[PDB]
Amino acid sequence: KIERGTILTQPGVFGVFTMFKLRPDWNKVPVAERKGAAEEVKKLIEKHKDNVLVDLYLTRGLETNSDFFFRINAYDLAKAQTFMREFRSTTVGKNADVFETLVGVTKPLNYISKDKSPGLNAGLSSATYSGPAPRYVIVIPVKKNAEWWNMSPEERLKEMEVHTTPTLAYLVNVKRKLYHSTGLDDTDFITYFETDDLTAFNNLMLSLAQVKENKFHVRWGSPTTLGTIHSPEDVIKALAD
Amino acid sequence: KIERGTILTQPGVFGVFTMFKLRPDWNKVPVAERKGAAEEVKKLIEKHKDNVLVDLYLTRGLETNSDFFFRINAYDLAKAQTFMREFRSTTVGKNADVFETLVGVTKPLNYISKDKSPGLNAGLSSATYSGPAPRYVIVIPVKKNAEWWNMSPEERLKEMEVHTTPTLAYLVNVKRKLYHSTGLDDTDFITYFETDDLTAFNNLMLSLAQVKENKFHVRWGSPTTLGTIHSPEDVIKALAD
Amino acid sequence: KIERGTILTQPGVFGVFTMFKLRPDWNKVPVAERKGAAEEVKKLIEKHKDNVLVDLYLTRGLETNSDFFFRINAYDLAKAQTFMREFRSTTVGKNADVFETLVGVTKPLNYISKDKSPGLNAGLSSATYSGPAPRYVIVIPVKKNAEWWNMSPEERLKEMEVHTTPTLAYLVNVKRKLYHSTGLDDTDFITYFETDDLTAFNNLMLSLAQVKENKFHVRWGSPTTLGTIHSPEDVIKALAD
Amino acid sequence: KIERGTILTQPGVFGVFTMFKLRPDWNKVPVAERKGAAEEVKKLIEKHKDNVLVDLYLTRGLETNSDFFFRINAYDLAKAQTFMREFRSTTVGKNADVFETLVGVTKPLNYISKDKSPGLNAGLSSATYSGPAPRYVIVIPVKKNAEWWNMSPEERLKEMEVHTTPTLAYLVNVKRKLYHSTGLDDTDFITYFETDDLTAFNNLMLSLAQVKENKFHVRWGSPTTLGTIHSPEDVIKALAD
Amino acid sequence: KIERGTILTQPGVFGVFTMFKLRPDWNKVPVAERKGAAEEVKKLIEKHKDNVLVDLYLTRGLETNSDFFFRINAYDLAKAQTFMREFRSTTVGKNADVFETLVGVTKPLNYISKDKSPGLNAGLSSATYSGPAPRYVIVIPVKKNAEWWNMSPEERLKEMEVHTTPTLAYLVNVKRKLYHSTGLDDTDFITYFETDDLTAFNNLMLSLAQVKENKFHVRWGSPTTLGTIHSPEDVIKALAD
Ligand code: HEM
Ligand code: HEM
Ligand code: HEM
Ligand code: HEM
Ligand code: HEM
Ligand SMILES: O=N[O-]
Ligand SMILES: O=N[O-]
Ligand SMILES: O=N[O-]
Ligand SMILES: O=N[O-]
Ligand SMILES: O=N[O-]
Ligand SMILES: [Ca+2]
Ligand SMILES: [Ca+2]
Ligand SMILES: [Ca+2]
Ligand SMILES: [Ca+2]
Ligand SMILES: [Ca+2]
Repeated sequence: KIERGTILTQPGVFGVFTMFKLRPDWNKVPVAERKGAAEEVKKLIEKHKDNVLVDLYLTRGLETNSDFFFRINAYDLAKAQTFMREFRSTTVGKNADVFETLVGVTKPLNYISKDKSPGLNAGLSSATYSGPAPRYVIVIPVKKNAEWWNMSPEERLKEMEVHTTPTLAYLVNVKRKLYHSTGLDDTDFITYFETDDLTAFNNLMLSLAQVKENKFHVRWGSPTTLGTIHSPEDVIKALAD
Repeated sequence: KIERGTILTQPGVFGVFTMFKLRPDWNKVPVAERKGAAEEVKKLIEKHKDNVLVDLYLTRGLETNSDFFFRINAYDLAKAQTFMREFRSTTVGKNADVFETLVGVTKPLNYISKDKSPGLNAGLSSATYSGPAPRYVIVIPVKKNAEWWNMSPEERLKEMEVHTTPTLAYLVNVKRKLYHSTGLDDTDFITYFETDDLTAFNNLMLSLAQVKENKFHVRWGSPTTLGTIHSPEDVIKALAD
Repeated sequence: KIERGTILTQPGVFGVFTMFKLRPDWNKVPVAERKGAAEEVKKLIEKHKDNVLVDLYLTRGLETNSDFFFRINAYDLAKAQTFMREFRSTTVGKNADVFETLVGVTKPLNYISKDKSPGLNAGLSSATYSGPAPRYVIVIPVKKNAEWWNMSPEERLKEMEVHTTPTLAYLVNVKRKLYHSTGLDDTDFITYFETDDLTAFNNLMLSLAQVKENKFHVRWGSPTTLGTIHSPEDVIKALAD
Repeated sequence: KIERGTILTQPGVFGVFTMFKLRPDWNKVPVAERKGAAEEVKKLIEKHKDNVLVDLYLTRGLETNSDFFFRINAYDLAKAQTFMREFRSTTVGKNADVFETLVGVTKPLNYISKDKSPGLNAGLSSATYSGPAPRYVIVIPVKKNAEWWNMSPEERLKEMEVHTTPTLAYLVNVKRKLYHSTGLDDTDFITYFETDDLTAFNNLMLSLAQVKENKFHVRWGSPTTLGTIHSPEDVIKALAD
Repeated sequence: KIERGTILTQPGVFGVFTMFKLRPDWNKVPVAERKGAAEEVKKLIEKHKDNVLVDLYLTRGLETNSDFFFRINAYDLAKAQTFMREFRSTTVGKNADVFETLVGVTKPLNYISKDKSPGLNAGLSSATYSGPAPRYVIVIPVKKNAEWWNMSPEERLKEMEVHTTPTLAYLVNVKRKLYHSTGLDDTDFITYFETDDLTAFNNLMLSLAQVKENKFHVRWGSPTTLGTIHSPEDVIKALAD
């Protein structure tokens, strides 16, 4: 069994973000098969109720290299693979090419833990998202250079302490999730955000762009994917027409 | 209501620039459907009269990677997405792939404000385009490095006063708009220009090329998109034949 | 005569990794010919029983630029070429495009030999892979800068003693092979790994990212290819439906 | 009214270089339709007699990303666009994709003028190409870094005095033209050469690679395009069979 | 009249390497029109007996961006262009795309000449290949940065003497030819090697990776193309099934 509330909260959970782009011969799939496409994803998601957690986002109209993207969470990478492999046999699956994939895994806190930084940690755990259900999702893969990794844990802590300080306040505004990827894919992290206030999201990044940590990014985006939040079937219904 | 005068002047407005390139199988769409294309787009813009402001520009013949491109203003990002999504269902939308998308948001003045640089700010707001209606649009994404962002807001202000000084002069010549994107897309800024004097515009960029601020750019173009200003139906009427 | 146990163990063995991505018109091959494509690969591999050693891995659903990939080991690169060349004339072969090829050769120990680093040689050669038959494969090309190659062998040795130290604890966890490539292809090394514990593997790579040697990487990934271990016939069966 | 010798000599002239690549489906336009492609171009050039000056060069067999490319000179970038747009409606235009476009504008001398550098300006102005009519063309876009641009006019002049010293000699061999692009496209300059001696031309670039100015180049080719000079109809005749 | 022993030995000789990749619809050419395509290439080469020297190498199975590549040598670049242009009119030619082209020209010795470096120059000319017919070809484009070219010829000579000292030994083992490209394409040099011993050749690159000269390379491969030597008619016969 796989419960949303738990799997998104736990360490050892594999995140698989996959960005698809619809090929032009999709508008030539017969309106009938295309309308029936949504139910098919919905049943596929149900059929794996117990193997993976599925999220699906709409980026068509906001992104060059994707029309929609999935966020799979799984206790087992192989199972996230099997879902995706089966998704690609779907009617929509057979009509979209993959433009991005990011594999990461969840871990315990490395810096702002109860032990190491109790002060900021109390802040982080007891802060609570306010106001409107988030209409937008942002996914940003982030990779830091060899210099970063070769600083001592004390120095890296200091800098993550600096990361946390202006950002804790945006927790009323923005939901966050951090996956780890070094060794597993071509990035060090995958970050995932949901927010209703894009102006606030901009200011949040500017905050972080402005601290020493930013000096070690060799990837911070590329792509920065920002699309819009819906139910799996709605995304597909919107792709259809 | 979305008044062109107001929406282009206020903060918190989203710009979505989208560069499209026609596929070769557009020449094989029946000269009939193709000529009906312009009206279809015109009608679409009318339907969305009240959700977004639409601009369309012709780059075919001047750009490797776009035949035409839209500028969308919205108070709601989701609404820009809806329009664009509906554009790509159109006859022309169906025969063009996306080659670039930039999402950005309008903000208040950060440096050359009434508070921070009163002298320059006055020259700025009391400067006024003179002469022939501009025929040319240039759009330029700009990203600055971590080192810039790690400068003190005092240091960056001084640099931006340096940016404003030799450029005020070109406000009779060149119209400008600034969008902010850090965290929203793969750029710090989206800059937008209308001019009738390209040689002037060349001198303008050289001016800015020669100051310290330039030292921090990691993207300043790529693509630099210069195309030609027309009414939306006219852009589509030119892609017809 | 080619025994798996010997050829994977010996110096002067050529490795050729080739990532394939299936074209969309494979979904349009008659489902009958697609199911028959597995036996075909299986018979070809029997055909070169004595020419090459063949492994094949499933990356569909986990990788943007491959659905599958081969590892060929041969005593003679020409025989590797024939094999690969004959595969591409196979039914699946005719429906996939090559997206990456790494050519490499197996060499004797340059650094952590018994002569040069006795103590760590002992460690490495004594503790053995325990733990479950590995489900995951990882393939990482690595290339170091000219600064590295210009350091004295005495300096590079010290650096590789520092690489070795943290890895010793993953000897029960992770299986490794190293091919050499400088001058034969666009990388210095091809690294190959098999594991069942991806979190462990992530930890390993973090340990490596954090030593001085990481300072010299100009390539360490791109792509980092991670996918799944199965019998060649099973991989092609997996691609069929 | 547009005389070749005038427009190639004057400031304020727009250059539009466009490198085209024929698609496979051109070898399947019937020979007959393909051979009538040459007159269609020839007739388009005569049609635009008074709007633009057209040059066409053969690159097939010599360049990966072009079979041919145009050089258009205009007093009006808008008129370059129109011509280009109309060429792309041509039989040949319908079977080729654009792969590079460079926009630029002619200016007066910045450095080696009569005022600033009288000695060298004399030497430049009073020198004239000798011997066999040039068979080869080379087009090379150049971009210098923020550091170049932040040097003083005095420092930059010294460096261009350095550029000009070893190159004057090659004016007996090589014809040149200098377009300016900063802010108009993704390059600072577009340089244009005609020669019959490629070994000379090679010695010319090495002369230039060897000086300080070459230290600030961030683009200096890419693509370096070398092809062969013919009348416009002769270029389309060649591409036909 | 073009003699292989002579043209490969003389200065002022144009080299034009071109890497081609067969398109998927080549498997749909009726086998036999395919096998008969070798005859066509053979005839084209004899038709150009007097114009160019032709070589053909098989890379299918070992390279991502080529199935085969040509080496053309000519006294007149134009004639190489005609040859190539006429090859692409060929049956195979109509089914392949070009993925790479390098143009360059033979020159007299710059560094290791009797006058400048008398001893090594003697060692060079009086060195003679033993061992089997080479099976392998490698083609490596090399570009050095502005810092190299800004070194005085004294300093560069020293460095080329350093390149040449550990490499002479490999002349019994490996065959080399050096072409010059600065200004003619997007590389400083094209290097061409024929060997039968690939472990040797790896060791040869590492020798050269480890000298100061390597510090100045900005391109040294990309692509490193290693393929398999045969007669022209044999390479096409091979591409056929
Ligand atoms: C505004 C809400 C945010 C908060 C409260 C926040 C807080 C944190 C905290 C507490 C950590 C340390 C976790 C640990 O070590 O266990 C962390 C790490 C990290 N954060 Fe954020 N962050 C926020 C926004 C962002 C944004 C906008 C980004 C940009 C993409 C980002 C990217 C990252 C990355 C890549 C790491 C891992 C750093 C490392 O590997 O050492 N965060 N963040
Ligand atoms: C010639 C007329 C121009 C004038 C009067 C002008 C003025 C200004 C001013 C006053 C600001 C600061 C606004 C603020 O922070 O609130 C600014 C910002 C900016 N300008 Fe311009 N500018 C001009 C042309 C250009 C050009 C040609 C470019 C090149 C694309 C450019 C790029 C930018 C960028 C990227 C910013 C944001 C800088 C930052 O993030 O701190 N401007 N400009
Ligand atoms: C975890 C188990 C590992 C062990 C026991 C191990 C051990 C070693 C040893 C002993 C050598 C020296 C061999 C020689 O000089 O002959 C070596 C070289 C090398 N290793 Fe690993 N390593 C491990 C994991 C990794 C990982 C995760 C990577 C990164 C992908 C890696 C990359 C490399 C590379 C690129 C070289 C060649 C270094 C050079 O050229 O000088 N190893 N390794
Ligand atoms: C031997 C023939 C050449 C001569 C006589 C020559 C001369 C000059 C002169 C006099 C200038 C300054 C013009 C001015 O500032 O008003 C100049 C500028 C320039 N040249 Fe050449 N040049 C030659 C060949 C080349 C070559 C092979 C290149 C390489 C592509 C090149 C690239 C450029 C560029 C990019 C500029 C503008 C520099 C700047 O913006 O400050 N030139 N050349
Ligand atoms: C082992 C056999 C080799 C020998 C005997 C050899 C010898 C030489 C000599 C004598 C020169 C200078 C010739 C002149 O200046 O006119 C030269 C230049 C050069 N070699 Fe080699 N070489 C060998 C292998 C290689 C290899 C493996 C490479 C790697 C790609 C290479 C790359 C180059 C390049 C790029 C140059 C031109 C340097 C420059 O432009 O100034 N050589 N070689
Ligand atoms: O720490 N936010 O991924
Ligand atoms: O700051 N001009 O967008
Ligand atoms: O470094 N083991 O590939
Ligand atoms: O400066 N030669 O274009
Ligand atoms: O110097 N070998 O090309
Ligand atoms: Ca984006
Ligand atoms: Ca290669
Ligand atoms: Ca990957
Ligand atoms: Ca442009
Ligand atoms: Ca070229």
